[PDB]
Amino acid sequence: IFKVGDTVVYPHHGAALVEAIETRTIKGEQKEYLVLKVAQGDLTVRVPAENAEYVGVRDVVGQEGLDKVFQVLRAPHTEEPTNWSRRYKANLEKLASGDVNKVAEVVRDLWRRDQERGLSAGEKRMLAKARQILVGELALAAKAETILDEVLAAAALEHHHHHH
Amino acid sequence: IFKVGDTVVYPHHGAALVEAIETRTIKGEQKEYLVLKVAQGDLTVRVPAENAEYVGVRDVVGQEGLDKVFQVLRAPHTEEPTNWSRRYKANLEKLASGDVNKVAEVVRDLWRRDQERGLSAGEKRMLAKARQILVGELALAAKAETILDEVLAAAALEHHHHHH
Repeated sequence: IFKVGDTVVYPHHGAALVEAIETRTIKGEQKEYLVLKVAQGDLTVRVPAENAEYVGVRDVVGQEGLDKVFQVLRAPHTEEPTNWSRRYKANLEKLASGDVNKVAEVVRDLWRRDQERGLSAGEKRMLAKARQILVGELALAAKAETILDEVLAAAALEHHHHHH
Repeated sequence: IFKVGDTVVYPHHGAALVEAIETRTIKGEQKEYLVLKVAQGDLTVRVPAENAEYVGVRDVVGQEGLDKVFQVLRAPHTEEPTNWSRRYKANLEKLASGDVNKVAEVVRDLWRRDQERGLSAGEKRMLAKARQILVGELALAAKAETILDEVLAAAALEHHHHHH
């Protein structure tokens, strides 16, 4: 599917914030445009609101929280306990921690182990549990929870290195 | 669907280049990892090659070409002839120009007019034609041509402003 020198379209998911909704009169009707703060924000994106299919994320998480979740999932050099019990215990606490960043460490570590060493039965179940927790915290109050779960999962497998 | 202060996941599509494929021994088998140059590149993304679903784009276009196509589609302040004939003539030449950036001006201008004033019959047909040309130039030699057409179309409607 790939080889050195190939070009591909890479979807750079990150948080965006709706900073303004500008209203215009179009075809007799009132149609909204979003003004999005993107990339912290070095980027402003303006886009028709009916042509916008961006998955929402809860206010309590917010733009910094969301970007923080991505940063955790994509961290390249992690440390996890070598022994199963140690590893399992520390994850179990994280899932109970009430800190969604902690939950994202669990989702990330276990997704990556699944791809490389494979998972034990308990570890498989914990990954599923952690995934539901991650999503339930971010998703707005089902096809969103599914897209969000795929995006976060894709992010878990990507190691991001910044070098400006 | 939206309101000021909302947080959403924004997919920042852009070109990425495969700069290395590193090989590891996993579960007895040989499994590849991609090293992607992203954002020109201030970003390196490393990701398992079996877990990579990035649409390919032809070498003759390349990473700069692809990023150039995006920049054209997302240009915020365009000028297009006010009169139909003037507008139609200049677009017709662009589609014949053999410059894919020219084709992307046509795809962008006409998508945006469709959302705001609506299209004449000839303009509708030209937009369809321009879309097939844009895709055929980028896509590798059908579900890719469809994803690529959606991504480029989504990009046509977004105005991007940079402010670092």
